[PDB]
Amino acid sequence: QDKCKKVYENYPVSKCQLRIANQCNYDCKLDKHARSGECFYDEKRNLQCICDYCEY
Repeated sequence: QDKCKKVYENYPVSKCQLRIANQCNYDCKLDKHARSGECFYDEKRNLQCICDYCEY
Protein backbone atom coordinates (compact mmCIF):
# COMPACT_ATOMS: atom_id res chain seq x y z
CA GLN A 1 0.00 0.00 0.00
CA ASP A 2 0.93 3.69 -0.14
CA LYS A 3 2.34 3.13 -3.63
CA CYS A 4 -0.49 4.68 -5.64
CA LYS A 5 -1.70 8.28 -5.66
CA LYS A 6 -2.70 11.24 -7.84
CA VAL A 7 -1.53 14.82 -7.34
CA TYR A 8 -4.12 17.55 -7.84
CA GLU A 9 -2.27 20.62 -9.13
CA ASN A 10 -5.74 22.15 -9.49
CA TYR A 11 -5.98 22.81 -5.75
CA PRO A 12 -4.98 25.67 -3.41
CA VAL A 13 -1.97 24.77 -1.28
CA SER A 14 -3.54 26.97 1.40
CA LYS A 15 -6.53 24.71 2.06
CA CYS A 16 -3.99 21.89 2.28
CA GLN A 17 -1.91 23.33 5.12
CA LEU A 18 -5.23 24.02 6.84
CA ARG A 19 -4.99 21.32 9.52
CA ILE A 20 -8.22 22.71 10.99
CA ALA A 21 -10.08 22.37 7.69
CA ASN A 22 -8.44 20.04 5.17
CA GLN A 23 -10.88 20.27 2.26
CA CYS A 24 -8.27 18.40 0.22
CA ASN A 25 -8.96 14.88 1.50
CA TYR A 26 -12.68 15.68 1.44
CA ASP A 27 -12.44 17.07 -2.09
CA CYS A 28 -10.53 14.07 -3.45
CA LYS A 29 -13.17 11.56 -2.37
CA LEU A 30 -15.83 14.08 -3.39
CA ASP A 31 -14.96 13.78 -7.08
CA LYS A 32 -11.87 11.63 -7.61
CA HIS A 33 -13.45 9.28 -5.06
CA ALA A 34 -9.98 8.43 -3.75
CA ARG A 35 -9.42 6.31 -0.64
CA SER A 36 -8.71 9.07 1.88
CA GLY A 37 -6.78 11.90 0.26
CA GLU A 38 -3.97 13.97 1.75
CA CYS A 39 -1.65 16.90 1.05
CA PHE A 40 2.14 16.68 0.69
CA TYR A 41 5.07 18.63 -0.74
CA ASP A 42 6.53 17.84 -4.16
CA GLU A 43 10.03 17.87 -5.65
CA LYS A 44 9.86 21.67 -5.71
CA ARG A 45 8.76 21.68 -2.06
CA ASN A 46 5.21 22.41 -3.22
CA LEU A 47 2.33 21.16 -1.06
CA GLN A 48 -0.32 19.68 -3.35
CA CYS A 49 -3.52 17.70 -2.82
CA ILE A 50 -2.33 14.14 -3.43
CA CYS A 51 -5.22 11.67 -3.62
CA ASP A 52 -5.10 7.90 -3.19
CA TYR A 53 -6.13 5.68 -6.11
CA CYS A 54 -6.27 1.93 -5.51
CA GLU A 55 -9.35 0.88 -3.55
CA TYR A 56 -12.95 2.09 -3.29
